[PDB]
Amino acid sequence: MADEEKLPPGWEKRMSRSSGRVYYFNHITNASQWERPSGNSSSGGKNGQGEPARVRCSHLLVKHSQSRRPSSWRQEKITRTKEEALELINGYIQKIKSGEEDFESLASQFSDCSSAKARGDLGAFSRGQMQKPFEDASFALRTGEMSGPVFTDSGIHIILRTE
Repeated sequence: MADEEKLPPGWEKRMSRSSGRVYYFNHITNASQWERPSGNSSSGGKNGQGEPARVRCSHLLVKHSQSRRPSSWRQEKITRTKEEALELINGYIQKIKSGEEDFESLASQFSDCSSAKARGDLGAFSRGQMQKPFEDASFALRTGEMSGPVFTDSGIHIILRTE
């Protein structure tokens, strides 16, 4: 939302490897900011629906050889790319849809990598705080209505509304 990849060429959104801070940092002046250049904007949010304050969201994340520096944990080798990745999640739904293996166990058994630390999950999704087109997932379904493969972020992924 006017603060990620929809800004003018100059500041650009950046991160600080040390804490949970965030800034763009000028390229000419070399000055640090507090995110959001506000060089040409102000408002532009809202939608027009129930307007959910917040709802615990969860994802699996497949990850391929298209992202930045491929690294998992149980297999430091990803050459399947986003071409043959539609043959793992598609069938995985039949495993969670039956509740036989459940998403809980299947979470601490694969998940992805980083999110596969807290029992395959993240936490409460408030105001998004993540891929705009992704966060809209947990806010575009009912509590439990897990969405299949979503084309966004960096490949194919899934988002379920875990309340």
